[PDB]
Amino acid sequence: FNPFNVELISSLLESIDFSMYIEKLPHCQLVGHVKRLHPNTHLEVHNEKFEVSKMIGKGAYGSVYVGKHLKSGKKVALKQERPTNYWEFYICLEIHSRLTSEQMIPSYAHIDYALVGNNSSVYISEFSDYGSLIGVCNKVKSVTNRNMDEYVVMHLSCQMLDIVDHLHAMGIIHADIKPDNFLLMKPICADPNEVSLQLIDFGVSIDMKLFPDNQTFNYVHHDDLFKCIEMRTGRPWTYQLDLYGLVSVMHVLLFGRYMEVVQRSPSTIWMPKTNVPRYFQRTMWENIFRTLLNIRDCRTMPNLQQLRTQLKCALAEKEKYVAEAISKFNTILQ
Repeated sequence: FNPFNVELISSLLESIDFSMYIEKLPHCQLVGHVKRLHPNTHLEVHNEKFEVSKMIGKGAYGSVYVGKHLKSGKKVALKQERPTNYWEFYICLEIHSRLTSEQMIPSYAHIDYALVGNNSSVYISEFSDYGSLIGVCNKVKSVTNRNMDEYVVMHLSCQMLDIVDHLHAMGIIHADIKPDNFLLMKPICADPNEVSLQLIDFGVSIDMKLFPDNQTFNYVHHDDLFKCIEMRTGRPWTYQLDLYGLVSVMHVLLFGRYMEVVQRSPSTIWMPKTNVPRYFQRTMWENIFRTLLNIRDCRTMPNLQQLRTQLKCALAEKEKYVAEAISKFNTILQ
């Protein structure tokens, strides 16, 4: 089964009368034709006017621009895609419909406004002055000429685990977890539990609530870098795809390099090719990587909270150092 299938997606949205729903939402405007986003212009969704300022990214089937909601002063990201990505709007609506935790609401991108044309969509969400984890990771390395501090990475990993855990509890697989898809929304606090990260870009996410209990998938990313362990080994997967993505992000933060996964010869166990330095919290990181990469079946996922506990315990051994490291990290962010 391939859960990214365009015709399946159309079928699913039609099965729940999605168009009839979004036609009623005051923050969604249906239009005939959506203009291509262009720098230094303005855009309206109903009564709300936005400055469209600068290009962030521009691909074959869309672009991202930074702008501002004039009334609020709120800096926004404008994401344009062709053809219209109704599915992304659906996932985001469902996430915010299923949330209960006050703690977790800022942890997921919210589509503030939607302009939906025959040809393309534009989704408006919050812009971060600090950028994605990629941008932060690279800025830190640029300034310090060192990798991100191990304990700062533990703190961020604990947060990412909490965000993914709550997402999976809602029956949603993000399906494209990478350092680009966590934004840092505000500086870190010394308390591992307040979230400063936000997961974004639900454009290819999977809603498990639309499938039977016990549904699995066996679609395989052709690209080997994005192949999760099950895809490499002729096996079904569900939530493992995100847990693989999670490790890949932890790997980039820790090492400044992208993750390559191999079997730990002569075991059948998959681990990153990179050896965790002995002076790191080696046993802990190896536990985390092994647990998240090597899952028996789709019936039971590893306990992500137990992993958070492991990280908190390590953070607790050096409270003074960690506060200093966080302080230094936040200063680099300014």
